[PDB]
Amino acid sequence: MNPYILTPDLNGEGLHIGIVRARFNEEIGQAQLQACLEELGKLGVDERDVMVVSVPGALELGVALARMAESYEFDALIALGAVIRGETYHFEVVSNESAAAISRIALETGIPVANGVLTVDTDEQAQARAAGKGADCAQVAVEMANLAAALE
Amino acid sequence: HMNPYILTPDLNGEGLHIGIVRARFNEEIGQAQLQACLEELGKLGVDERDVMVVSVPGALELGVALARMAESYEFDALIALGAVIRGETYHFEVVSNESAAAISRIALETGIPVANGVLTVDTDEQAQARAAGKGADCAQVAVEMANLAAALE
Amino acid sequence: HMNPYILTPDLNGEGLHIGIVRARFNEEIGQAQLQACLEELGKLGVDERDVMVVSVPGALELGVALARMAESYEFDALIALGAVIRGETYHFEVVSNESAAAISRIALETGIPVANGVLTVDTDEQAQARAAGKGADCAQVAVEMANLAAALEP
Amino acid sequence: HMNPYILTPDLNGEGLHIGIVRARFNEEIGQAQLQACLEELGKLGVDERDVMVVSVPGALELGVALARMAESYEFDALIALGAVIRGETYHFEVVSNESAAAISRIALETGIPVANGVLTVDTDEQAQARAAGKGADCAQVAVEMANLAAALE
Amino acid sequence: MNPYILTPDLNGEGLHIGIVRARFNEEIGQAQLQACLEELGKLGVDERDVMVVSVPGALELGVALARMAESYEFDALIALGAVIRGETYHFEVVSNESAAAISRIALETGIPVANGVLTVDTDEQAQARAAGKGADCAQVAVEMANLAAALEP
Amino acid sequence: HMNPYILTPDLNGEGLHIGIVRARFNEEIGQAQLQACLEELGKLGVDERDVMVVSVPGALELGVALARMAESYEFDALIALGAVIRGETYHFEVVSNESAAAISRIALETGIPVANGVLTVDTDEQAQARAAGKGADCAQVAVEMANLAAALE
Amino acid sequence: MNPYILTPDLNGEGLHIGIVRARFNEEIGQAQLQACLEELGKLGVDERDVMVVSVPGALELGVALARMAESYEFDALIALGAVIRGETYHFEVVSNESAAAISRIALETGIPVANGVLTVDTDEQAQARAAGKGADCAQVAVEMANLAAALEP
Amino acid sequence: HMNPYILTPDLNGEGLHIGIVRARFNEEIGQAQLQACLEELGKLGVDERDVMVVSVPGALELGVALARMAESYEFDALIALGAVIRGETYHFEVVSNESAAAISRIALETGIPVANGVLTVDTDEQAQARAAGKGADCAQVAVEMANLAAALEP
Amino acid sequence: MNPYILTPDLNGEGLHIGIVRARFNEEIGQAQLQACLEELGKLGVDERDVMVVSVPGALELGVALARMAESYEFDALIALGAVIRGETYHFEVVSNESAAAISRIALETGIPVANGVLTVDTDEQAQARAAGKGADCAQVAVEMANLAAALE
Amino acid sequence: HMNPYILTPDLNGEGLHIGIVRARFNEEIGQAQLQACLEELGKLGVDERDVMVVSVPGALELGVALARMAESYEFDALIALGAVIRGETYHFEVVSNESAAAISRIALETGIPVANGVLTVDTDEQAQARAAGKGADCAQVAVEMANLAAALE
Ligand SMILES: O=Nc1c(NC[C@H](O)[C@H](O)[C@H](O)CO)[nH]c(=O)[nH]c1=O
Ligand SMILES: O=Nc1c(NC[C@H](O)[C@H](O)[C@H](O)CO)[nH]c(=O)[nH]c1=O
Ligand SMILES: O=Nc1c(NC[C@H](O)[C@H](O)[C@H](O)CO)[nH]c(=O)[nH]c1=O
Ligand SMILES: O=Nc1c(NC[C@H](O)[C@H](O)[C@H](O)CO)[nH]c(=O)[nH]c1=O
Ligand SMILES: O=Nc1c(NC[C@H](O)[C@H](O)[C@H](O)CO)[nH]c(=O)[nH]c1=O
Ligand SMILES: O=Nc1c(NC[C@H](O)[C@H](O)[C@H](O)CO)[nH]c(=O)[nH]c1=O
Ligand SMILES: O=Nc1c(NC[C@H](O)[C@H](O)[C@H](O)CO)[nH]c(=O)[nH]c1=O
Ligand SMILES: O=Nc1c(NC[C@H](O)[C@H](O)[C@H](O)CO)[nH]c(=O)[nH]c1=O
Ligand SMILES: O=Nc1c(NC[C@H](O)[C@H](O)[C@H](O)CO)[nH]c(=O)[nH]c1=O
Ligand SMILES: O=Nc1c(NC[C@H](O)[C@H](O)[C@H](O)CO)[nH]c(=O)[nH]c1=O
Ligand SMILES: [Cl-]
Ligand SMILES: [Cl-]
Ligand SMILES: [Cl-]
Ligand SMILES: [Cl-]
Ligand SMILES: [Cl-]
Ligand SMILES: [Cl-]
Ligand SMILES: [Cl-]
Ligand SMILES: [Cl-]
Ligand SMILES: [Cl-]
Ligand SMILES: [Cl-]
Ligand SMILES: [Cl-]
Ligand SMILES: [Cl-]
Ligand SMILES: [Cl-]
Ligand SMILES: [Cl-]
Ligand SMILES: [Cl-]
Ligand SMILES: [Cl-]
Ligand SMILES: [Cl-]
Ligand SMILES: [Cl-]
Ligand SMILES: [Cl-]
Ligand SMILES: [Cl-]
Ligand SMILES: [Cl-]
Ligand SMILES: [Cl-]
Ligand SMILES: [Cl-]
Ligand SMILES: [Cl-]
Ligand SMILES: [Cl-]
Ligand SMILES: [Cl-]
Ligand SMILES: [Cl-]
Ligand SMILES: [Cl-]
Ligand SMILES: [Cl-]
Ligand SMILES: [Cl-]
Ligand SMILES: [Cl-]
Ligand SMILES: [Cl-]
Ligand SMILES: [Cl-]
Ligand SMILES: [Cl-]
Ligand SMILES: [Cl-]
Ligand SMILES: [Cl-]
Repeated sequence: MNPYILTPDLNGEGLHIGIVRARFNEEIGQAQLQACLEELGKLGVDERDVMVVSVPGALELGVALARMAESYEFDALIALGAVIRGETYHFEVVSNESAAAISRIALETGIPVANGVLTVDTDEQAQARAAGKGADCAQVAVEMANLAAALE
Repeated sequence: HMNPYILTPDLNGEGLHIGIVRARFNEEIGQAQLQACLEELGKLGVDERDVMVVSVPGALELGVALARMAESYEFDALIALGAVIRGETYHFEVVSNESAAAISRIALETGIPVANGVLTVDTDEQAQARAAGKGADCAQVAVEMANLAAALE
Repeated sequence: HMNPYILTPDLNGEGLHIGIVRARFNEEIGQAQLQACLEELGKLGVDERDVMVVSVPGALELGVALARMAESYEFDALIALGAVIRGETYHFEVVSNESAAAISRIALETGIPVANGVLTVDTDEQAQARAAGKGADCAQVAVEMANLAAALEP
Repeated sequence: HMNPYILTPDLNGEGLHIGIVRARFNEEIGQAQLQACLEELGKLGVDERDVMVVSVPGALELGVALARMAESYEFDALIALGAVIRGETYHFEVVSNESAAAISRIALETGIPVANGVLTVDTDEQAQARAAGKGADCAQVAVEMANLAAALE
Repeated sequence: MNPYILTPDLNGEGLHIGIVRARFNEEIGQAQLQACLEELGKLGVDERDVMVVSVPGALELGVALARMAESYEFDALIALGAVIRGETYHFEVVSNESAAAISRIALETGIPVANGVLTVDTDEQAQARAAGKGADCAQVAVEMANLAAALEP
Repeated sequence: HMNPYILTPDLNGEGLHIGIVRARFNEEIGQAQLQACLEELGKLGVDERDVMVVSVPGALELGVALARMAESYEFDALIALGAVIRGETYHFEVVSNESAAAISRIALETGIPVANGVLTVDTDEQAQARAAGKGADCAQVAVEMANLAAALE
Repeated sequence: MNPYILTPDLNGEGLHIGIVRARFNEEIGQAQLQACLEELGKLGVDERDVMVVSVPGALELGVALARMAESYEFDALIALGAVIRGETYHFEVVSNESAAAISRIALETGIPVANGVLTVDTDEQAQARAAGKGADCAQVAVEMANLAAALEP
Repeated sequence: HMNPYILTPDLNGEGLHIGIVRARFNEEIGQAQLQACLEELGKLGVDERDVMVVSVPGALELGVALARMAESYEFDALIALGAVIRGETYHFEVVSNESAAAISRIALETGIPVANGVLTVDTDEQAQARAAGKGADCAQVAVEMANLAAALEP
Repeated sequence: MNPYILTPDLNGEGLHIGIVRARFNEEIGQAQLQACLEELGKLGVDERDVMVVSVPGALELGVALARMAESYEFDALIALGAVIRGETYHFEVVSNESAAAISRIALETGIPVANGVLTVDTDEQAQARAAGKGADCAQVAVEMANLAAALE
Repeated sequence: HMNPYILTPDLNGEGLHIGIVRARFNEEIGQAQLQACLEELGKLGVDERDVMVVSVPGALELGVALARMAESYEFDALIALGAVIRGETYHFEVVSNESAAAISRIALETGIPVANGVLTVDTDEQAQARAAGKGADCAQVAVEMANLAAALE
């Protein structure tokens, strides 16, 4: 059985990307954004075609991402930030709701939203993953933007 | 090097209209949160004539109250205050989960940012230690996100 | 000094119409909750001719019953009663989670406040210790939130 | 004392139309549930010519099947049967959670009561001990909630 | 009691199937896809009626499956991939959200979506389940496509 | 192939001296265990005049009583009976852990085998289902290990 | 089968009891001690044969009980106090170590030690159990002192 | 560069005397473990005339049996076999913890190495997947540690 | 019923106290020791009668405390330090074993050992508790030293 | 101000004799630990002619080996190296707990300090990240505690 397999497309030329960065544990999101923007340029995304906004924390990602997607000016969005466990169930609540809103936005608007929100126990874990997750989200935004076009 | 447009955060509260719903379970906690919240709003330049404060019995009632205030579209941003403090039963998880989920749902479905200032902690001492800080935080979240929602409309 | 408008809570039940859905699983518990609830509503000034009480097998059936009562808009506020008591399986988590989630959803989507009086406890004794208190609590939540919904309605 | 109107439960199945979706994973369990369920329905007065039974591979497929049967509005109430038995992985939580959540969502959005008869247990023995009881329970739930939904319309 | 029992139908002739393969832990999804396609052919599905696309990870399944389903080019969909626990709560988040989106799409569009995303602690667990889960999802997609047809007015 | 000496288990109770300490917390359970235990001992050939039965308030008191009976060396093997049923607190873990650990320590330090028949369950129903079986099991364990300890001396 | 059954003996006349009361959450241990002493008197224990000492917390019970037991001035000992969960794993550590030491002392010295240390999540749980646990420990100390005598050559 | 004395592992079983205690709960598992164990010992050069095998009802009885065999000092090393498979209760934790603790204690207090081949798993399939491997592993542990105890004995 | 109740005695005059401080998360044990020594002086303990030693981490407390107790030069010992959860089960192992050894030493030698080893999830929790636990352990060492005398 | 005698840590390894037992399960990990450990010992001044290194199959075998080396009293301090990496079963807890407990018991009962360098981690990546550091740490622990044991003898 040899069906049609759509080959992934990582060509960023012409894409419009939005990025919302939660600033809680700011050093983490900044490292993610530096890696993220850098990778987007590598993929061919124009610097003039990227908007970056920031919010206080991960629970504010939903409302900001929702607007940018509902504008339909963007082929794909990226959510950045870090939830680091402290002393309370607040970690579970934030991790759960921020990810759930990122899922909901992509389903209801058709705009892919790369989920680059870390959910980790320690500062060191977030530092170890920051740059990697940032560049990954750049590749997710580009690829899924192109995949959404093929399916419209 | 990549130099895109970065929208600078705007913490100017002049002219903003804020609604606040305070869950009263563990009342000393929410009262401290509201005292810190109102004070910080003033520091940010929000007029006291432009702030409405209502209260509900507990965190599970935040959803229905916040839903009305948002759907009226009289408010640029909302704030939820309160404290879920673990006792002896899975009720702690249920309340923490559902109140936070409704705060999330309201912001997404109406476009009105809702700062989530409901604590979810194991002990009274944890709630006391975080009350004032979380109140002031919610002041800066409401103001900042109110401006961001306008800038993206 | 910042002094905003503070809407004062209103616990006057005169004229309110309240619906109550009582899950019958662990029936002794819900019956005790309902006895405390009705008594407190009367104390708050709710007319007994303005209270409707229905019952369902268990907490997972509360969603559909409450959903109908709210969508009729005959009620100013609703109350959910019952008890999920942990046994031997993850069924406890499932029931606790889903019944509370439906109570939340109904209030959000219809604007009708729904007091959540469904206990989620490990033992019969915990449910007995909490039954009457939670019942009266739900009475005060229904009255207060019914009035708050009025104050915020166009 | 306070004496309001108490709607007494009605377990008369005469004339009701019932749909049943049986998940077949751990087939011995769902089959045993269905035997108890159909028997109880008959005892309650439900006509066999007014009952439809379909089956799906597992509990995660219950949502889509139940969604159609409810949206057809040929049925006064539906019943979901099956068993999620913990193995070695978080897959147990995933299936338990989603199947139950979908059963909830269908009942809320269509008004058709859906009895949740999907067991969520750690061992085969737990499922066997609960099969027949849960089947008959779901029969009584479908009838009662079908009549209650009628009384509120 | 002998009611109407709709018999399962595993005839894939004429069915149109979409497959979204998450590539995180790529060896797993590849083994799932080989097993899946092989089983579909065994059931009589034409290769000219199957589309396969891939996404980086399980959190991208939602948006991809959503478009394919809303196009109504497909009688049923299949999600493949593997979430393997590492060091952080990210495992729970991904397992939870990917499964919830697969559930949501099937409910809101009526298109069955076979959930073939593994949620396991170790690579060895994923390797042991890969092929089996791929073929299972083939049988689920075919069966549910036929069940959806039987229930479409 | 490799064929070593395999000591075959010996379940002949003739002539053995058995001690039994019955914890009385959740008395219905331990009483039911003891009825099954004494019966099985008789079936195995143990003389009733060679069995001693004592009882203590709860599982945490088993250690000191069993310690004396073993240190007297009047008994070839001992049996501990009782039931720890989870309630509302970490007390369940504490009792389960210490009673079992003491049963282990006594057998190691004195050489007298101690059958552990203390259930550690979440619910009364679990204890009831396991009572008789665990009683007879402990009877077979006492006899077998008594004979094995003799064979090694 | 009718074996020799040593009947429990709750006659406290002539028994010598030592009591070590941990003072952390002092209200709890005080209520336990009032209930405990009252019950001992009811059982016939002379007040001139009871010694009560106190330590700061449950981790100091071990060394105090150890000395009193090794003196062999006491027929049985009683440990009172309460570990109430706060914000950290310290709760498990204290509950675990205090109970393990109470177990170890009784095994190594032969002196029964009633474990009356509560291990609970909340102050309310400790208050609800305090008096009951105090009286229970009285009955355990008396009964086990008599049982130890019956088993002493 | 630091080069100390490294004692090389010694897997020669010639002349060793091995004892094996097999818990029979979930009997198919322990039987499979023992088949793999005996086979590997033979491969390592252990004489079958120098191996003793006894069995106990369950893992909680391993302590007392192993204790006697070690205290006799007829054995250079011992092996514990069996499987604790989680069911419905905390009994799984208790048995897993106590059987391993006794295996540790016996080796520490007597100097006789005791290979721990008691599985502690959630499902029958996990135990089947691990049975033979763990059996052969325990054979190599018994031989190797028997020789290491000799190299460190006065 | 009015039995003999031994009244607690917090008079430190003449007592000999040993202190073993685990240095992992050093700032914590130092704050504990500053509060601890200060309280001992308040209770009447001679500065010339206190020995303070330190070990790398909490798992080394057992062997050091064991020697000092087996010398029988000390009326009571104090263990200080902090186990702060990171990313692994190492937290449970260290918390469990360090506390278990502190219990074992006191039982087998008769020398009370105040357990001042924190077992917490975050640096902030340890900072909040350091001084309190230090002074508490001083009062535990004094009181239990005096209690051991009455029972010899 | 209180100025007592503070014994200064002594990290001078000249003349010390160290034994090392390396568990070989996940061999790459223990090998890296030993490479870092030996190097740091040299930095501290320990003669290579005064170090013995042996290896065992896994962490559960560390106890019996370490016990001999300590009881010979040829060594001023010991070091245990290895890695317990969680897989699919409660075996991870058992091994982590028992090996650490034996390392503790040996040091207490023989007086020979034993640095515990056995990792207990969820993933291979965690073990790799900590190997070299933990090896060097154990070098400084062995040296420092060897000197402390002498100073207190
Ligand atoms: O608390 N920890 C975190 C956090 N809290 C703030 C939260 O997102 C929100 O801003 C407030 O609740 C106000 O709405 N936000 C994060 O992004 N990461 C964390 O680790
Ligand atoms: O119970 N604990 C809490 C709580 N329970 C009440 C609940 O929110 C609701 O008011 C009732 O169930 C009635 O609907 N509400 C809180 O805000 N914090 C708590 O800590
Ligand atoms: O099982 N325990 C409980 C329970 N089970 C039944 C469930 O709510 C429902 O009736 C069935 O799933 C049928 O749909 N219902 C409760 O209210 N409390 C419990 O403690
Ligand atoms: O795995 N265990 C179970 C299960 N898995 C299959 C799942 O429901 C679904 O059919 C597949 O993911 C395909 O979409 N389904 C059950 O009903 N019970 C179980 O115990
Ligand atoms: O990290 N582990 C996994 C994972 N992470 C990536 C995630 O799904 C998503 O693609 C990114 O967050 C970008 O949005 N995705 C998986 O499918 N399986 C895993 O095991
Ligand atoms: O509490 N639950 C239980 C229990 N508590 C009492 C305990 O064993 C002891 O008797 C007291 O602490 C007095 O020393 N004892 C049991 O055998 N089973 C239980 O389920
Ligand atoms: O912290 N909580 C508790 C506690 N801490 C003190 C501890 O027992 C000990 O006295 C000190 O660590 C000094 O050695 N002691 C208790 O009896 N109950 C608690 O609930
Ligand atoms: O129950 N499960 C198991 C078990 N129970 C019996 C126990 O070891 C002992 O025989 C009795 O307590 C009698 O003393 N024994 C095992 O080896 N594996 C199990 O999985
Ligand atoms: O790792 N975390 C901690 C820790 N690790 C080191 C350990 O005590 C010991 O020194 C080594 O295992 C070497 O023997 N020690 C602490 O006192 N607190 C911690 O939080
Ligand atoms: O299984 N995982 C591990 C392990 N198992 C083997 C065990 O220590 C012992 O050798 C056998 O049970 C035989 O006695 N040993 C380790 O050092 N690390 C692991 O991660
Ligand atoms: Cl790619
Ligand atoms: Cl926090
Ligand atoms: Cl990484
Ligand atoms: Cl800012
Ligand atoms: Cl509570
Ligand atoms: Cl809304
Ligand atoms: Cl939206
Ligand atoms: Cl803080
Ligand atoms: Cl009020
Ligand atoms: Cl159950
Ligand atoms: Cl209460
Ligand atoms: Cl009925
Ligand atoms: Cl599984
Ligand atoms: Cl929704
Ligand atoms: Cl609805
Ligand atoms: Cl049952
Ligand atoms: Cl089939
Ligand atoms: Cl729907
Ligand atoms: Cl047999
Ligand atoms: Cl309890
Ligand atoms: Cl011991
Ligand atoms: Cl021994
Ligand atoms: Cl059973
Ligand atoms: Cl009695
Ligand atoms: Cl003993
Ligand atoms: Cl080898
Ligand atoms: Cl079980
Ligand atoms: Cl394997
Ligand atoms: Cl005091
Ligand atoms: Cl760590
Ligand atoms: Cl504090
Ligand atoms: Cl140093
Ligand atoms: Cl494993
Ligand atoms: Cl030893
Ligand atoms: Cl010692
Ligand atoms: Cl690190």
